[PDB]
Amino acid sequence: SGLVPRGSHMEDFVRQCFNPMIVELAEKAMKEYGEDPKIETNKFAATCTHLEVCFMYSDGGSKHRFEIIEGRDRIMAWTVVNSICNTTGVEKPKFLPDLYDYKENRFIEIGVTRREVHIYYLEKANKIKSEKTHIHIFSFTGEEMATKADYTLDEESRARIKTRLFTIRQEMASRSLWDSFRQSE
Ligand SMILES: COc1cc(CCNC(=O)c2nc(-c3ccccc3F)[nH]c(=O)c2O)ccn1
Ligand SMILES: [Mn+2]
Ligand SMILES: [Mn+2]
Repeated sequence: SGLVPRGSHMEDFVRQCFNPMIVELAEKAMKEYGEDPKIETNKFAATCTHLEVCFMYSDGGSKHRFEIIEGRDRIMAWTVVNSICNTTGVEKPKFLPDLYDYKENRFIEIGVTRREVHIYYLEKANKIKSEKTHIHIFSFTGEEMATKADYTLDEESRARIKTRLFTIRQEMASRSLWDSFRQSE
């Protein structure tokens, strides 16, 4: 119990802000990549936020529309990706995406930003390069930006995500945690 703390204000906020299972998946995703949520608390909240947005995103639309890639361990996620590619014929993406759209026949990369959605997508579009994987960026301010202006979901489903994102921002600010969270990206 030396360099590893017993608790943090951000960690306690993450646990009361997000559903317990979302917190567990974020802990597993971080520990799989050698990161401890008890110290890097800003990344802990961001992974939780990205997880919840991904699950809300898949909750929009029909029952069998989306195959959820995020939230699984790396090996299982790449296994499902291989099955989707070897079933639909879609090219294997270089980087692990977040979802697959059975309706649109494309993988989706979900992004949640604390800057303008313009820089983030411009980053993610240049990282994945492949103009076949769909990109959908959400901001804590309420904007969004998707590939070919195709926002996939209904307006109501996307507005729910933007509303939740702004609520997380307000809850952090009332705890004086937002500025360090914003400056961490
Ligand atoms: C540093 O890299 C990782 C990766 C993992 C597991 C897989 N995570 C992603 O693939 C994935 N990650 C992120 C994100 C990463 C760090 C901070 C805030 C984020 F929002 N955004 C995505 O959009 C996104 O898809 C856990 C911790 N750190
Ligand atoms: Mn991901
Ligand atoms: Mn993502």
